[PDB]
Amino acid sequence: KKYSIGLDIGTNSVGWAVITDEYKVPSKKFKVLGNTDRHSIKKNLIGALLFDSGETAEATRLKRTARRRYTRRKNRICYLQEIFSNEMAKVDDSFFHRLEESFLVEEDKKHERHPIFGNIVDEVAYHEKYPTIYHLRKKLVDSTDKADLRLIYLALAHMIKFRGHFLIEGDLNPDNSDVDKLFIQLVQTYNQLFEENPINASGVDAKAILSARLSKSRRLENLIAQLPGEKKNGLFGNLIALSLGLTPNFKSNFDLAEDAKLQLSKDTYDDDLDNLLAQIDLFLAAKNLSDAILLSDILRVNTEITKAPLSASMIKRYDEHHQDLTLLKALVRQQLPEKYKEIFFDQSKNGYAGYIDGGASQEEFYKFIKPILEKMDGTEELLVKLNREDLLRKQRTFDNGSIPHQIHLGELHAILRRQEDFYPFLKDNREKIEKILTFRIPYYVGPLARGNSRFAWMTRKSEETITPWNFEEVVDKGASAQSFIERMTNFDKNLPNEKVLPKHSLLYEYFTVYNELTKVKYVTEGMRKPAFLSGEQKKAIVDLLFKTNRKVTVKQLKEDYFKKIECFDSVEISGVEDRFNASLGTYHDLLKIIKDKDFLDNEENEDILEDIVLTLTLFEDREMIEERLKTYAHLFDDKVMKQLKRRRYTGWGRLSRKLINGIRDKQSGKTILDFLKSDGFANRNFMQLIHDDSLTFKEDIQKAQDSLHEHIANLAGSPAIKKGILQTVKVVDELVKVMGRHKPENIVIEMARENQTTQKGQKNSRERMKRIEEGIKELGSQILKEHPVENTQLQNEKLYLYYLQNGRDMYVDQELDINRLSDYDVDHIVPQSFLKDDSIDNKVLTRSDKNRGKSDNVPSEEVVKKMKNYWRQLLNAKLITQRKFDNLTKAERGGLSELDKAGFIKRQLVETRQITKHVAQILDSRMNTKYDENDKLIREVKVITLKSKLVSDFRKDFQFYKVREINNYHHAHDAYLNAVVGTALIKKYPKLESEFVYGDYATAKYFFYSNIMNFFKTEITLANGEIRKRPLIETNGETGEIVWDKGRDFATVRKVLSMPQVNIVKKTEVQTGGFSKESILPKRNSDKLIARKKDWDPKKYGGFLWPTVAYSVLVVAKVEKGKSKKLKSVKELLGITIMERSSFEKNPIDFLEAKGYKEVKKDLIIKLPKYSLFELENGRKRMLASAKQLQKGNELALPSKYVNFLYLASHYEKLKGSPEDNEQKQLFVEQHKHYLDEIIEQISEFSKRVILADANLDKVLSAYNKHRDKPIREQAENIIHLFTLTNLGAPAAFKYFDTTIDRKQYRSTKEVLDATLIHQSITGLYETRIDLSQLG
RNA sequence: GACGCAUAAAGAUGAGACGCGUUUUAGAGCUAGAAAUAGCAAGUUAAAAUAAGGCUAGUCCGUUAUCAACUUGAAAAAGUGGCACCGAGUCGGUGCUU
DNA sequence: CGTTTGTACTGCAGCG
DNA sequence: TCTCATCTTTATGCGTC
DNA sequence: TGCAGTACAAACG
Ligand SMILES: [Mg+2]
Ligand SMILES: [Mg+2]
Ligand SMILES: [Mg+2]
Ligand SMILES: [Mg+2]
Repeated sequence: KKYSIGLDIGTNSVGWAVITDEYKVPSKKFKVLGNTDRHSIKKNLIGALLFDSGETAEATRLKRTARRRYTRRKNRICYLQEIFSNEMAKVDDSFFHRLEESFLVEEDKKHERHPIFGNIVDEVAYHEKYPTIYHLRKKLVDSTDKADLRLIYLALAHMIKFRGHFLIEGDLNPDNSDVDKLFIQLVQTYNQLFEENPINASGVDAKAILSARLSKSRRLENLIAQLPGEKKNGLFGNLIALSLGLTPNFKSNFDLAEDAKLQLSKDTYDDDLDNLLAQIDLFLAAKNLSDAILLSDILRVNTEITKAPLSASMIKRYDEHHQDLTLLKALVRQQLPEKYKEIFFDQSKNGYAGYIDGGASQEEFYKFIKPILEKMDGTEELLVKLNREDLLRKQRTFDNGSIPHQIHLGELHAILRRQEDFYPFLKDNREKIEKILTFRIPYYVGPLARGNSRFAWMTRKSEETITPWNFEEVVDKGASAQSFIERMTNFDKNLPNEKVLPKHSLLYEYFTVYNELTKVKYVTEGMRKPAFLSGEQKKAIVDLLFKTNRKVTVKQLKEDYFKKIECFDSVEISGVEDRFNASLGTYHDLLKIIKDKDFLDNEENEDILEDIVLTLTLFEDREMIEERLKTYAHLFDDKVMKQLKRRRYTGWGRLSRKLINGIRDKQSGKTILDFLKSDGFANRNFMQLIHDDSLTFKEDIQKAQDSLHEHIANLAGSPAIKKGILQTVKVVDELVKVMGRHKPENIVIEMARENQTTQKGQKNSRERMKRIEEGIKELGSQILKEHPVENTQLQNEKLYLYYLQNGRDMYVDQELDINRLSDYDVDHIVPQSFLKDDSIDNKVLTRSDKNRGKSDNVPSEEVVKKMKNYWRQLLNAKLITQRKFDNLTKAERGGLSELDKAGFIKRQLVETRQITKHVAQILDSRMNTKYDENDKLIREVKVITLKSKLVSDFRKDFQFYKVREINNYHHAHDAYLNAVVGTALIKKYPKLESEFVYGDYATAKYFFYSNIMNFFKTEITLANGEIRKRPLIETNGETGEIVWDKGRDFATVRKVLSMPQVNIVKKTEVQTGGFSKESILPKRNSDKLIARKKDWDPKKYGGFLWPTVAYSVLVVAKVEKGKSKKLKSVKELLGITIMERSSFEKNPIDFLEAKGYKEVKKDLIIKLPKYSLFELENGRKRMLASAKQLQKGNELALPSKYVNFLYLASHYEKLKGSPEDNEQKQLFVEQHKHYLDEIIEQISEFSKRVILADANLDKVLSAYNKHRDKPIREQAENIIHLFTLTNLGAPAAFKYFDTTIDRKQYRSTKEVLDATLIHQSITGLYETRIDLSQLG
């Protein structure tokens, strides 16, 4: 009467099995509804539920932000048009209309078809006179004539529409740069400031450096070889400070004005300049020189005097494009005329025609044309350009990602300065246009909604419509930025109405040091036993060395405290190993700035210091930090305030101020921190205080502490875990409804947790800085001597990757620079568009252009040749992983492939952990509802939580082998075995219920769970060869009850695993998502195209082509078809696509009449979602997949001897057993060689029954007969692929040894219009069978 | 089985920007030609759209999640389905019973 | 006698 | 691809219910 | 892994 439930929970499936107390799986007869005559079904209470994996919300977030950027960009253009409109009315009234409607064909355009000037001669002359928009922009920048207002608008609109990135702060000005001679201006400035006859007769300037990659070695050798300066400050120490940073934290060289720290032009370099402005302009040339150098790095324009450097570079690309194109055409004509059409006309290939008019990328074009240019004669210049990636460049390419907004801003400023004289309105609102360009909504303000968007936390000072000119006056940035952090920080889990403290807060750090320190035990020779510290001793320790050293080690504690204070010869310290996990880092940081230590020691200012830390943790805007901390002006020096506004803190703790220092025990009056600081002789820590009954903290916590779906909606985190948790709770609820509403005693849950030895644990969690140091010391670079770093800083992903690449780029043989890590990027080897993989094995830090050129592809094979040696050097220095090396050299082993795609992604295991961990507690709280006053919760239902290692070892040890590819019964079987072994362990070890039952309470731990399964074993083999004989019948021990009988229980289990009928049910999901695959196909004369706007006929404009069908609907109606049209009765599936689901559901009958159906019977409309199950002759089951394709739905019940033989025949040499066990398994394989032909007969019979792919069956049998003399291991590991032929799910394609049989998609939803429809309940037990033959 | 701290692996949710790509149109093709065509020369850029759209009209919102049937309820959500045994090719058979 | 339903076989999917 | 911010799962170590 | 396309051949009117 009593029973249990086992669950094997995964990401895309949940398994379930019900067992009685003798491990037998019960079975029952069930009623089946519907109009069919069949009235009862026998089903075994074991099965699996399968569903598509829950998708995460990143795929939605990316599209949503993209839609926001497009919405804001169109509004930028509308703002510019609104500024220009009153003047455009004078010169060309319909010009904005012609631009706006320019996508329409000529017959639909209301105005003249030529957009800009509106007549043929003006338009063609304009395109002759300015071939590209950059010609126009350079002309406007460097011309003083009144230009056409339409041309002005086009230049400004182009600049605003494509405005470059904002990653560079400040006023990086091309206008005060772009001429590299300013080294001479710097040296006469050095002549003015430095008086001991400084060098003015200089040699080679920084041009020789800007020719190649910027480097300290190159720079220093150039400066020494061309400038033997009297001071290394003058020749090196100043010029780097105008052009680079200084590596050490030590002071700079011998000072001229002040010897403090010097650095590159950082965000605080202006306050750094007090080393000269408070002492004495050389450092005024710093901005100019650095901007000129870095802009010369960005752009290949130095000699020209033009004020538009980006446009100069683009026009240079254009003219070199033209010259090299003419030369290439003439050359290919004069040597290879036969290749002329292939290169310059055939746009299907990667020739020049495909590179311009077709879709071939620049890298594909280069790899196509390089063999021709190498074969041909006279193309050395072109080949050199190709190796420099300059041959036939486009103006707008992927490389333009590195152009900053300041260059566009400088060009626009020059344009408006030029044209302010002729048009007054460009001088009146020049600031308005400039703000239209340069404005950007801050990341902490979010979408500017007005209470109708669930993502918006913005709050506003007035109800005005927000424009970029009044954003600062309208949006309350203070409250908005505060809410930007407060809306995501976790509440205190004990006190749910409190926000947690910053992790670097002073109260938190005092809590942590005292909590970790009040439990340390010391012992001396004199006294008897270890005891805790006294309160005064704790006070002395913190005030002596925890307030005066950033970290405290055991040796520091023992010599520095005990050997000098309360002097003892030697003391042993227990409770800490070598160094303390706690620290006072915030206090030390504020001691290095706030020189007044007694101010930090004071108590009345604790609220002030907490407010300071709260501000530094919340706000990171510089002005905002000043606005908030400005109330502390009278407390501190101005320079102190200057240093305080530089210290950024981040990260929030797990506790609240009220919990750690606010609530007081009414008997005593102390808080938690006070009890930690002094509690006499007991010295309880935080938990031991909050759980001590004698204190009011426990009751104050307890007193301070709808549907299941609504609780799930309350649960934060991933939206993917919700599907798994909700499905498994629904399955368990269905089982408890089936079994007479009696709750099971035991529920077994397969946790994916694991135990490891402590050596493997500390190896796999070793310090990241030590990981870097080992490889750096191995390959012998001086990078860590040059650039010190601490393991806390290495949490920066890019700094991590910089050190793992030994400072050098990986795809290109160029050194990186720490100071400009923003200019680089973190590249996935295997791209995001292919496979979700963010492991550090899959991240490489390269230059921006190389990553963006290497789009959605593994590294190119030329790159592989260039850097296979360096990657081998890193692997020998074990900075990279062997998996990282295999990814990096992927191009040699075939490149991208389905072998790479197929597998278990690292995300699914985290998904399994999260789902299963939530399911444990949700099942405990759902089942166990009988609270009590004697004890809080009566454990009516035990939720046993087994680790997967136990059940897997059970399978490996009793030959109940698991093979994934054969069928989907294995989920139900794993659930069944989990239930068996969990109940068996609880019955056999009632003294060991407490570590398995959820809700009761390291090398030893791993050994402890190795021996727990010994009682199942008949014999125990040790390393010494001894054996131990166990009794055939096991007993409970202290109670004497029989639990596990190795005679009959194994027979029962082996009987269950050979069961043929198991309830396999696939979830009937109504599809939702994007309306169609996003590729915009060109125009054709067909109606399968989807119009991408309501006004654009796809036969003229092209559109999307692959629609998703949300759910199919069965219709019975009349259609008007024939040579002479007549009404014909017809019954077929109609696809409802997602773009059109809402329009259907609003009015079904009218919609179907609009489709052309007549006499639709409204009652017979059956919504058939995806995966609906039909049943046909001989039990053939077909799963509906859309409205046209059907999926396979039967499952192969392969016998256990065959399954076990297949697994044992595979893995033939890696059996991991003793030689004798391997030999006996091998001999067993030898003496069942006939099982191969047996299994082939099984596949043949099953496929002829239900798969009905006779051609592929014949091909597979032919392959088997022509491969039947192959080795047995190869034969088994290739016959395991044939089960893809009968596997449940979508039709698929599979290869036997060489013969590749392909996909046989069943594309004919006519046979399922007469079948029997199976509406299956959530578990697969309760069915409803509608006979579709009798409808019509 | 929980929690604090430290180290670490792999992940998650939200925001602010860039670079492209695609589609249609603008960029007069010329020459011999009845021409079916072929020769020649051009080629790089721009506009607009970038889920159809929605209404509270916001410089907002629109791909995550929820979803057997049936009796119901606007829906949230709740209710509905005999048992023993003998057997096993996707479940059957026997016997009881409402 | 003329469609047009039927397999078969291939080919495709925006991105850094 | 870049920038900024938060939370989760787990293994080990120390201390606890 | 559904949908798209290109081809061809039955199979009814
Ligand atoms: Mg599994
Ligand atoms: Mg979904
Ligand atoms: Mg990439
Ligand atoms: Mg733990």
